[PDB]
Amino acid sequence: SQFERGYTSPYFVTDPERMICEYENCKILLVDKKISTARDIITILESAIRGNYPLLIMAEEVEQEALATLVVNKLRGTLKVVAIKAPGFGERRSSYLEDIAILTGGTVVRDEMGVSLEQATDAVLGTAAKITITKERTTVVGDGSTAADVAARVKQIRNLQMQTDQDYEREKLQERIARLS
Repeated sequence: SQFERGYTSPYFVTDPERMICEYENCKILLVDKKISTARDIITILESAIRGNYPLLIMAEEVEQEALATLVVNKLRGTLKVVAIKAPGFGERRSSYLEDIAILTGGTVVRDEMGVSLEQATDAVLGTAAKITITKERTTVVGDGSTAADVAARVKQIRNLQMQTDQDYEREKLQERIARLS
């Protein structure tokens, strides 16, 4: 699972010489809307701190206010956190976030559909064996806990492949299968 979104602040790096952020046994917050302030996700941040978990946040955007709070807490050593923009745009962005939720055992937090952001708990968090974030790219390695779910999602993407005969879209779908494989 690799795609072309990088860290939203260079202060999130863990290796300043290489300019990369690397964490193991990392919690994953997937949000299909924007995060405007840290108040929006304070319950989630508290949970990550209570469990001493690194946290990767993927959102439509993490706005300036929230980003500044995350950076100050990271610099102080309070929070091991990194934020990226969710990959893609529109419906594709939503599809990719759901792929990553399935890989990591997380739950996409949506606008209106399901639990809202301010009332989301740590139950929505996915978990990854390893994440590596560079200036331009994100890699998520799953921890193998969702093998059946990922298998089913791959078959589902193949059925979507059968429901389109536009080659370009068949190809984007095959790339999603590769990223889940």
